[PDB]
Amino acid sequence: SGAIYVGNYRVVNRHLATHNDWANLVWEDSSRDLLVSSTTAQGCDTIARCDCQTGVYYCSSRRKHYPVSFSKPSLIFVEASEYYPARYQSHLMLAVGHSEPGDCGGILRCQHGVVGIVSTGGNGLVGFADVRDLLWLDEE
Ligand SMILES: CC(=O)N1c2ccccc2C[C@@H]1C(=O)N1CCC[C@H](C(N)=O)C1
Ligand SMILES: [Zn+2]
Repeated sequence: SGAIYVGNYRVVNRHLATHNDWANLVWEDSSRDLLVSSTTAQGCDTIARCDCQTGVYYCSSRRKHYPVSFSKPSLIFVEASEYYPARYQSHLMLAVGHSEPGDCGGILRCQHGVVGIVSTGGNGLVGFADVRDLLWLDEE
């Protein structure tokens, strides 16, 4: 579990969004596993606007932050789960690292701010949903 809090927006994994997130929906994309809802209180996270390929992510199943190298956001096949059928997820970045069910939502950060959140895992790989292209998160 986990979310990004920037301005009056809350960014969560779409498959973990609550019924209340849907009532307060701003934008969602099933193909990216992302959902953004509106908030009343202003948040303090800064979104990275860069092409960094190295950063640090939080792994809740280890209670540890790990430094990683990660691939550029791309269209990657994700096996069927209880949340989605087998499909290509877009804007996904992979790193060699640990992730297990329950780790989604952990933040991936570089020197510029938040890059994305954990969205996939298994087989010694961890996948992050990129948020750096969502320029509108920085306004209104
Ligand atoms: C590490 C982790 O999150 N997982 C994992 C790991 C090891 C074995 C199985 C899993 C399931 C789960 C995972 O990858 N997803 C289930 C939730 C939705 C995700 C998506 N973006 O489509 C896919
Ligand atoms: Zn960066």
